[PDB]
Order: sequence, then structure tokens, then C-alpha cells
Amino acid sequence: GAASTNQLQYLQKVVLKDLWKHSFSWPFQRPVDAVKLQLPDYYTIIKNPMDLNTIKKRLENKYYAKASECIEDFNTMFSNCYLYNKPGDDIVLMAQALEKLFMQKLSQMPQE
Repeated sequence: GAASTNQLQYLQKVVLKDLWKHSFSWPFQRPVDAVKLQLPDYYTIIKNPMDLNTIKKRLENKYYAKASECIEDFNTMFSNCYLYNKPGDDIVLMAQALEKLFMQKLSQMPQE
């Protein structure tokens, strides 16, 4: 698009796709529905919420001027999970496995 054109493509076609395909991705695919999940404090504690669909649509809409802004959103998805929940929680173990895959794919991203 503009800055980091091949890198934004990689984030969309490799990183996002491979995280989505991962079997643990489903709790991270859409914004947390705090009414349906009965979590009235979720959006009190998490002020920068992020999910894979928001990243997907942002990439589709060319929202990111550079790849680092998209990487920030991926990292925020994980950090929000560890902030809201506790060690040993099922959602935290799922996030950790996804984050390990994310770090592999990010490490393989070709330079600009």
C-alpha cells in the first residue's frame, strides 16, 4: 500500500491467516461479547480491545500506514488476554499457544 507494502501483505496473507487457521483461535476471532459472556468488567479493564476480525478488516481497508501499527494490534490482543485473566486460565493457555505461533511467523517476516 504505502509504507511496508510487502510486510503488510505478509501480515495479512501469512500471519493473520495462520493464526486464524490455528484451532485455538476461535475465542480471539471476534470482539469479546461482554453481555453474552456475562463479563461486566471486561471493557472497564480493557480500554484497547483487539481481536482477529478487527485486524482482518483493518488490513482489508488499508487502515495501517505501516506494518508496525499492525504488529502493535497483534501484540495488544495477547497482552489484553494476560491482563484481564489469570495464569493457568484456559483462555490464557490458548493465547500462549497462539502467541508462540505468532512469534514464529513474525520472526520469518522478510524485511522491507
